[PDB]
Amino acid sequence: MRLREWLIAQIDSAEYPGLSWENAEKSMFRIPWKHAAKQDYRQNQDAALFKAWAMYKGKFQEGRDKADPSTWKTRLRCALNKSTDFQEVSERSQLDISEPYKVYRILED
DNA sequence: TGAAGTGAAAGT
DNA sequence: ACTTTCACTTCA
Repeated sequence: MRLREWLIAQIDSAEYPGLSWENAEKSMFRIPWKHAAKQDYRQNQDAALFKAWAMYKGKFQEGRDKADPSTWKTRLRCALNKSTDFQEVSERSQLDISEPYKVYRILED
């Protein structure tokens, strides 16, 4: 699975709290984006999606690899921003709240 | 304060 | 088809 299909599956699964569809037609989604220095940040919940992508691509096995959620986060961020399959919609990305999240559009084709 | 984050560019 | 690295900035 490429990143677009993989993330579609992760959003649909509802297994990551706050990683969910922004609108009814499922063209837009929210991705939780909590700053890791915050009190209430928990890696097991807040870094789990980034972790999953790293493991899905073989870029982290618990054992060979230092577990660095900051490098998991940047990897997904750079992947999202570089691919023509996605577009960040900063207008509805709400980063000032308690469960802050970014919004992305998924481009079809 | 030092950790965590970033876009841009260089990278495989 | 994404990934890694840089200087520099932003965060709590």
